[PDB]
Amino acid sequence: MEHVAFGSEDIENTLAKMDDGQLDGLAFGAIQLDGDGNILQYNAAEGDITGRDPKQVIGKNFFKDVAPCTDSPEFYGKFKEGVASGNLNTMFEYTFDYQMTPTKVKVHMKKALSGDSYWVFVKRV
Ligand SMILES: *C(=O)/C=C\c1ccc(O)cc1
Repeated sequence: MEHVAFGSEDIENTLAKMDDGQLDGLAFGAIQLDGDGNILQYNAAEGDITGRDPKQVIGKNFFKDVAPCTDSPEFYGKFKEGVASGNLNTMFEYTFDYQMTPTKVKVHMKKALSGDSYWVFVKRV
């Protein structure tokens, strides 16, 4: 396992060194989005959480296609406020209920080290 803790204050530095193969080693789910909500990386442990297979969701829009539960002021609203501000660091609980058994999760959204990319981290609660 790659040793990184969910909610780590420097998680965006640690993950900056990580390819898709190492993202899959994470103890929690991890999705990289660009400013428009497009999935750039999506890890296996999120796959286990949501049941989505990863190679298939890369390049789809998270807010519009993949995850519609998140299209609301409480998820997507925050994400968009953050994109436009150029800074994002928020944690909250949420339920995923699209085409799946309702699963409660802790979400952490953080701006990445690189310019126009954002992390979504996810873990069971
Ligand atoms: C709720 O948002 C529904 C589904 C879903 C699918 C994949 C991921 O990563 C999160 C949520």
